[PDB]
Amino acid sequence: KQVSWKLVTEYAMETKCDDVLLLLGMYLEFQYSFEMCLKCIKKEQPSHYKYHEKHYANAAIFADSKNQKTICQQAVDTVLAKKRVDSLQLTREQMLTNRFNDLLDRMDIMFGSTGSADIEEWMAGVAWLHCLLPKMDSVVYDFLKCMVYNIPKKRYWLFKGPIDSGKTTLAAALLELCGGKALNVNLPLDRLNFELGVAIDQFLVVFEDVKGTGGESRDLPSGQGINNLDNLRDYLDGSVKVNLEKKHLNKRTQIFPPGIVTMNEYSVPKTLQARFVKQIDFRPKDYLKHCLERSEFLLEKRIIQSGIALLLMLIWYRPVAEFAQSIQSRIVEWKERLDKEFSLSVYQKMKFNVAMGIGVLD
Amino acid sequence: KQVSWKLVTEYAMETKCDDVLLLLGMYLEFQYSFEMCLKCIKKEQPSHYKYHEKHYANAAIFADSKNQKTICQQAVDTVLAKKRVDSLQLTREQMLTNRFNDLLDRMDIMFGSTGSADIEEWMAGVAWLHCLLPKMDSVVYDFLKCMVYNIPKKRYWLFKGPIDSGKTTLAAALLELCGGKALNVNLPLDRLNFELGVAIDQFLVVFEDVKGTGGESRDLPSGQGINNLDNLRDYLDGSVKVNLEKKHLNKRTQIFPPGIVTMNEYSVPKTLQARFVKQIDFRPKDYLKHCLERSEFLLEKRIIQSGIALLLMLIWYRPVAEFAQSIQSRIVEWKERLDKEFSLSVYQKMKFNVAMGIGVLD
Amino acid sequence: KQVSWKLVTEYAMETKCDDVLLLLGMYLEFQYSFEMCLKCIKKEQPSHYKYHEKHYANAAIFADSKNQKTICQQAVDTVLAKKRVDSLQLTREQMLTNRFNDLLDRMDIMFGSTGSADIEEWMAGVAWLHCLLPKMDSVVYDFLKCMVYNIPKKRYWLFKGPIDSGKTTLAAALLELCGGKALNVNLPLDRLNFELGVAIDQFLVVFEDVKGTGGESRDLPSGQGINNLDNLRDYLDGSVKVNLEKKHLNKRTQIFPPGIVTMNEYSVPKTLQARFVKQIDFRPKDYLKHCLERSEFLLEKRIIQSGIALLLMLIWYRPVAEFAQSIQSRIVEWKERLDKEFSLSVYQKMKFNVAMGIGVLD
Amino acid sequence: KQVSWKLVTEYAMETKCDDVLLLLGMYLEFQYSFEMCLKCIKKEQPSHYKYHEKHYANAAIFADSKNQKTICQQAVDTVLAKKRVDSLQLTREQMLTNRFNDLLDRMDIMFGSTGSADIEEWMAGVAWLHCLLPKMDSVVYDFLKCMVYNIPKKRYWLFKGPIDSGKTTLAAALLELCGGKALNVNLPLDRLNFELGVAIDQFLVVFEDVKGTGGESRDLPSGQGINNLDNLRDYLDGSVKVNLEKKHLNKRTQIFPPGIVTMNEYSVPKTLQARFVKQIDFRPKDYLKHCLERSEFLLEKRIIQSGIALLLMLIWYRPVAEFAQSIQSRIVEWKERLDKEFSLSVYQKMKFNVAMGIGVLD
Amino acid sequence: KQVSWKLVTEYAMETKCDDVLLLLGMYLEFQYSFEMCLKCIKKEQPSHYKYHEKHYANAAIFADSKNQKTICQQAVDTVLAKKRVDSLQLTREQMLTNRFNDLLDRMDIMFGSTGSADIEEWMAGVAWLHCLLPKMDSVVYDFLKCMVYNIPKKRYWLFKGPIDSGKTTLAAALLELCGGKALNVNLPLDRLNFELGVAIDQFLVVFEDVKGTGGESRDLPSGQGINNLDNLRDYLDGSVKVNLEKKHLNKRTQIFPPGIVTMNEYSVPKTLQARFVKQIDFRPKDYLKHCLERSEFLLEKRIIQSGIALLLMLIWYRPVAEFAQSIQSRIVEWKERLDKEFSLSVYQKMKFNVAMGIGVLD
DNA sequence: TTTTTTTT
Ligand SMILES: Nc1ncnc2c1ncn2[C@@H]1O[C@H](COP(=O)(O)OP(=O)(O)OP(=O)(O)O)[C@@H](O)[C@H]1O
Ligand SMILES: Nc1ncnc2c1ncn2[C@@H]1O[C@H](COP(=O)(O)OP(=O)(O)OP(=O)(O)O)[C@@H](O)[C@H]1O
Ligand SMILES: Nc1ncnc2c1ncn2[C@@H]1O[C@H](COP(=O)(O)OP(=O)(O)OP(=O)(O)O)[C@@H](O)[C@H]1O
Ligand SMILES: Nc1ncnc2c1ncn2[C@@H]1O[C@H](COP(=O)(O)OP(=O)(O)OP(=O)(O)O)[C@@H](O)[C@H]1O
Ligand SMILES: Nc1ncnc2c1ncn2[C@@H]1O[C@H](COP(=O)(O)OP(=O)(O)OP(=O)(O)O)[C@@H](O)[C@H]1O
Repeated sequence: KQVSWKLVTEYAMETKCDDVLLLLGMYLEFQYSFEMCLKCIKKEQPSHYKYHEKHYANAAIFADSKNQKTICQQAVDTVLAKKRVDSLQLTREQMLTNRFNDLLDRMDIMFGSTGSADIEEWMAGVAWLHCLLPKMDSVVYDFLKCMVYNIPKKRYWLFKGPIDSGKTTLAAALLELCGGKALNVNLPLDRLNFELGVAIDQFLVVFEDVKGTGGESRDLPSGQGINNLDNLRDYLDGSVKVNLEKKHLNKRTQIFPPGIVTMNEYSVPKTLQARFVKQIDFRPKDYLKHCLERSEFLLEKRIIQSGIALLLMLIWYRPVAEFAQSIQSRIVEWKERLDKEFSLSVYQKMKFNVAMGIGVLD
Repeated sequence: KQVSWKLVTEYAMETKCDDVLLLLGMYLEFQYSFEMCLKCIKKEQPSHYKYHEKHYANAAIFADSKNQKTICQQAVDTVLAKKRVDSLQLTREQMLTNRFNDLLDRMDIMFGSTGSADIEEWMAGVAWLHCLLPKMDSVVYDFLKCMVYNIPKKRYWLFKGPIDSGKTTLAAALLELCGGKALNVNLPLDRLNFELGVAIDQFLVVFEDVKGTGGESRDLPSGQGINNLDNLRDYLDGSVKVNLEKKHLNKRTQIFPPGIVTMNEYSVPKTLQARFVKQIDFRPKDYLKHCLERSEFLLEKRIIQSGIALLLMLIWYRPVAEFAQSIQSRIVEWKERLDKEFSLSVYQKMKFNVAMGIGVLD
Repeated sequence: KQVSWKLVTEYAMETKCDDVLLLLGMYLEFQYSFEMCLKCIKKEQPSHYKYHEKHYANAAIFADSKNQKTICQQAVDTVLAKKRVDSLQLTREQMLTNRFNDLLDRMDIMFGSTGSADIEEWMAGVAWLHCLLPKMDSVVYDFLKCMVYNIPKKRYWLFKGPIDSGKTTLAAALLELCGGKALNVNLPLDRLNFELGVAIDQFLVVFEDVKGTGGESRDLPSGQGINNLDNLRDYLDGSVKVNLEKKHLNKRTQIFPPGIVTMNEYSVPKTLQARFVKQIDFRPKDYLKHCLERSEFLLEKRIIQSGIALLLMLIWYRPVAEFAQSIQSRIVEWKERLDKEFSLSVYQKMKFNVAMGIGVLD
Repeated sequence: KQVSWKLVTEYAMETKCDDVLLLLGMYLEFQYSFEMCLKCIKKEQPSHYKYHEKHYANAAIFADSKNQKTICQQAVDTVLAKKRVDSLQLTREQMLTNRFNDLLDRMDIMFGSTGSADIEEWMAGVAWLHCLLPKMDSVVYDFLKCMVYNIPKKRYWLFKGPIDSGKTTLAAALLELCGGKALNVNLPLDRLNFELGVAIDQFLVVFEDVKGTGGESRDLPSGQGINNLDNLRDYLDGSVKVNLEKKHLNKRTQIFPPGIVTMNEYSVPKTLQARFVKQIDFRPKDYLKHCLERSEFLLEKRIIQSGIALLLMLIWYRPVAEFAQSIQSRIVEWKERLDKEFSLSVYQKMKFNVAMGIGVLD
Repeated sequence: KQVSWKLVTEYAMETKCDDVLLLLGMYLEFQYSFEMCLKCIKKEQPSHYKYHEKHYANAAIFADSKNQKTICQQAVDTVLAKKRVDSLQLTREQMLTNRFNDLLDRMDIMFGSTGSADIEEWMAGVAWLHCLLPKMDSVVYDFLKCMVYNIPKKRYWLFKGPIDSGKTTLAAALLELCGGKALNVNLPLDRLNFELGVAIDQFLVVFEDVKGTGGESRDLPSGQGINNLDNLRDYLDGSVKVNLEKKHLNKRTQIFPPGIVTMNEYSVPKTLQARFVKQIDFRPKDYLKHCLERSEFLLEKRIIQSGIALLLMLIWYRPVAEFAQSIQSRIVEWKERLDKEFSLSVYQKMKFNVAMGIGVLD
């Protein structure tokens, strides 16, 4: 009798494993009897204990195969092919739908029976989120939908604001919920051609603060950014496809993704200003600085800039109807838990602790 | 009959051998009758003499095969696969506990009946090391915990200061203890691709005497070191995953390992300086040299570079409860052996001899 | 009937051959009847005529095979594996002891019945080198010890002197004796990657006339030498492992071997001066030149730059007890043969002639 | 029935062919019925017409093979393997002897009945060459001895003179005589890596028209050559092996060949001047020009470039004793043939014509 | 039943195809029923309709093969092998004779019954070209012989004159007639290396439009080319071999091919002037311009660009004895066609019209 | 796939 290549391929699909070594390693673990399997008994890892008993007979024969890496290479191809199909076929909303469902799986397990971070800390995370600026959940929801629609011109917001104003901290966090990258335009125009290639295939993008050419009138350093960006008419508009470039590599073309421009409190051409839907001046805030100094568990469990923290803020504020239609069930199922475990008073109290800069958990 | 690839792969696992040439050479030694094997008789290498009798029959049949490198390739991939599975599943504490078991097994041999090392010399090494900086064991205990907790923007400590001030000496001992990697960045910005590629699946990394720009007024030549350092601060923050390269293999994404950086008293952008929890500056002391000059077996046997010396130091200084739980059995067993073999007065004799700059053994 | 891959592998072990083309070429020669083999009758190459009769029967079947390069590849891998195993398990003293046995075997051939070398001419070379510096044989013993002990950051010797000072000549003989490699560093800082990759598993290295800067004041055209080397301080220090690269191969990690650097009298950053444990200064001396002019067979046979000549010097000058215990047997036979073949008065007649700058022989 | 790979290997060996495509295309020609082969019947190519009839039957079966390029690859390997065996085992004298045997075979064809060459035209070339420098044939003999002996730091000859003075003409003939390669060092310092790679296994090399810097007073266009070349001083000296590189290939290690440097009349750094064992001035002369204008069949047939011309000069001038012992038999036969063809008066008449600047013939 | 690899190789040989994909695609088309094949019925492409009926049976089995690309590779190799045999063995006269046969085959189609060309319009082309220079037909015949004999120094021709005076038109037709490549030497000196790499194995080269320096007074834009050419003396004189490079390939060594240089009226150094056999002056002539206006089917169909036009000019003007002896039989048949198709009065009326600057046809 | 080319 012989290895079923089919069963190996199922496991790769189910785990969504797409590293051949990782697939090989884990599947070999099943070769011992599941009947006594201590990893199963300890319930350490679902990717093991959910599967061992089913795969056991096949894994034994797999361990005797002389061909093992070849089996795994085909299985990894299957998962990569699946991704490339979906990546071409599906809508931006379907794509965001799936990423929500993915992060809602981390929501599921992180506070599952292992509880390996206390959900309450993430409530305090939500508190130090929603303090930041007016209606912060709605400002998120608005900018999120703006980026899903990817409507031409209506695509770029201007995060003005000085040093440590938090703009980078927030925009970086949002890319967990979506994926993307940040960019540089202060490096001179000969380099810029290659800098632009970093935007390729990004679901979202962001820009570094312009060291704007005029900013040293404000004593804000003047790299090439302002005149560079003011000249890049289409890229912001996303009206048509454009070419993009990388070292040692050929050109490619697509519509240039939507995004964010951050800056310090720079001077700007009215033409470049006309490229933006919004401008906001972020600022450091005197409660918030001391509150973080007093609330550092939010940094320790890596809460603050997690998409999971944005996801909770979103789940807490936003109506079920505002979410991806089928996932709305899962949204109810978490509105259940979050409002079950946490009163509005502790939530309000936590926000009031920020409202006085005292440490959030109290 | 035919080769058991299974028996080959077991040896590769139990040696934890992960080089295909090394494995091939090793296994071919077993083709002779262990009945006369001089290496067995000499008890020359455990990786041989423990296994020769068991594998002899299979090695004879292996010696005739025409597939020999292919057999070894599959066996090596099994070992790499095991590492990759541990890499993602284990806690950083669990990793460290494994690492310590490996070192303890080696010490069991080194000071065993084979006994090629004598612990008095290594204890003199401990004395020299604990003399090198105040409360050395305690500063080590801090670094270990910091490295296990892996707190972002706090993942790195920097050593500054003149040559021959021991920063390398200490880095070497810690790196052996942790099983990290050294890395270089004083290099073409592009070629960092595979260099950082080595950071795949490592607990810890070290960057050596990396070059500032300016300070050549003090005979410190400018170089790409500090450029590449103050660039890549995300790798020092560690809040961010990076995709890492190897030849003829996929790129793989992970959080970059935490680490140590070292320099002489170069220039350093404050933007980079922000990343380091401790930034300690190392400077020479001469009585150490006079001791070394009189104690040169310390350097000749590289004792003061070994992580083994640090582990001996931690056994001597730290409470049993400060160790990870499972090994505390072995900790106690070694504390017995140390405190049995050495009075404190012997350790005093050593340590004042060190401080006095006289030969430690006396 | 079929090819024995085993017999091929033995021949590669026997010859220590490790180029697949050289292996293939030489094994093919055995296809003709050794009974008639003109090369055997000439007794021209030992690696042929020792083996032809044994391998003839298998070579006839190899000559028909369709796999030939594959059979040779496996054999070369077996030899390379043996090197890897030895490199990881021998003491440096055993490695050197093996190297000396190989040279002694060549000497047995050279001065054997085939006797192509004249031991008088070779001993004249010993007199010339023993004259080149004070206490020459003592200096060689010091260097050997230093390379065997391999004390970290006490690992490199610097040779300085004007052109035709003889520093290259001395370095060449030492390099043959220990079997290192020479390397160039007066080079662009990128391709150093594959250049230094040659040092993998080598016992010793030499860097040549390494170009400094500001040298035109002394008519030394400046270059990248000193610039590059004061980067690689760790490679000199040998305090930690480093990663070495080859084409189509992933990096190998190991300590970088000890060695020698040669220098016309450029400037030196003391960051670099710190790492040479010793420097020797060389001077042109015209009477040696007159001797060479009258004694051209020294150069034509390259005698004065062969490690064979250094070995003969050591046999003449050093106690038998200084040699590693096993070869002391062979050493005694060569001491006897030398004392038989030369009176001291003949050697004194030579050293006198060398001092006079007359042709060595009279 | 099946293809004899052995017969293909024989054909490759006998034709000394080492291009897989040329070997393939050649062997395929034999598949047509030998008895009609117009290439045979017109006696156009010895590499065809000697072999077609022998190889015919196997060529027909080879034409049907599904495996054709694999068969050719194996055959080409054995030809390459033989070259490497020879490179490591022949004396430099034997190499030159073999090279001479090959040219002498070509001369048997050129002046055969099938031979198109006019021996009188080729002998006219020798007259022109013997005029180009004093004691021309003695100079050739001295150069040959120098190349055979390959004495370190006494290995390189420098040619200089005005443009149109004869220098590359003479270099070309020596290079065809000995075999070797020309190289251009007036380059950026990076691609020197692959440029110098060409020297692998070569006997001679020639550096072509190395450019100095300054001396544009003498209308000399400046370039990298001299300053660049002075960095490679050890490649000239040849005291020690060096490492050489080809595209997509690992570094080879060997001693860098001896050879010739050509330039117009720049000045030379005496670090490099010291390395030239001999220097030859070339000067324009009117009678050579006027003779050559009236003797253009010399140029039209490339006579004065070609190694056959230098070989003919040596056969005329040098004693039989000076040739390596085995070729003395063929040398004697060629001497008889030449003396039978040309009286001394005819040769002296030619020389007098050249001196008079009339066309060589009369 | 089996695929015949032989029948594929015959098709590849007969089509002279040497792209695997082009070979593959065309063979697959034959799998459909030849008897109704629409492409056959249209007589659309000779590479198809001549062959479909023959290969149909094998194409059907080929369509089921699992080895398809492997079969094609071996076939394409056979075509490439034929080219290298030819390149190394044919005389330059035979090369040209082959090239003419290819053009004559295309003309048989073009002016066939299926032939879409009009022999009258193509003869109008010849009338215009014969007016472009005095003695045009003799000038071509001289150029061809100069290329065939390839006599050193006597190798290169210079085309000179104002912009829009036809020089590149004539170069292009000659380049099509002989086969060859254009090259641009106006580059900086570094990239010239890969540029000249294009010349490998070519028959002719054209140096397009080399820019001088100065003559900006005459509005001529300056550039490197003239200086670069003056630095390539040996490539032009073609007396000795040179090394040539391609991307990702090792160098090859050959005589650099003969060719043409073209320029506007820059000043030419005498060093460069001496390199050229012949200079041809091109001048604008209004009557050609007004003729082209009223005869633009010449331009539209690219008639005056084509080597096919020049071949017709040779056939009309040259005696049959001037052609290579084998093709003289075809030449007579084409002369016979042309004599039947045009009286001299018809042709001379066209020449008169061109001299009037009137449209060619009346 | 890298290496080489590109990049610089
Ligand atoms: N309101 C705030 N007041 C003070 N500190 C803050 C505030 N918000 C965030 N921070 C802290 O400051 C860090 C830096 O913030 P961030 O980089 O996002 O600011 P920035 O405005 O984009 O800065 P810069 O203009 O200097 O690039 C944050 O990661 C957080 O630790
Ligand atoms: N504080 C010290 N006092 C005296 N000797 C020291 C001291 N620290 C190190 N050494 C000696 O200096 C030599 C090198 O030590 P080490 O490489 O660790 O220093 P370093 O400061 O890291 O040097 P570098 O800057 O060259 O890397 C060793 O011989 C070591 O014993
Ligand atoms: N001390 C000496 N006195 C005189 N002649 C010497 C001396 N040493 C070497 N020679 C001569 O100089 C030649 C070259 O010697 P060597 O290459 O070893 O010198 P070097 O100083 O290392 O030179 P370089 O800097 O050119 O590499 C020797 O072959 C010998 O002919
Ligand atoms: N000594 C000479 N006197 C006169 N004419 C010469 C002389 N030597 C060569 N010639 C002519 O000069 C032509 C070019 O010679 P050669 O190819 O050796 O050129 P070069 O300028 O001397 O060398 P290079 O190009 O290497 O600098 C010869 O083909 C011949 O026509
Ligand atoms: N002798 C001529 N007299 C007038 N017009 C001409 C002549 N030769 C060419 N033409 C016109 O010039 C146009 C371009 O010709 P062509 O491209 O050969 O010119 P060129 O001067 O050789 O160009 P370039 O130097 O830019 O490559 C032709 O299409 C035709 O219209």
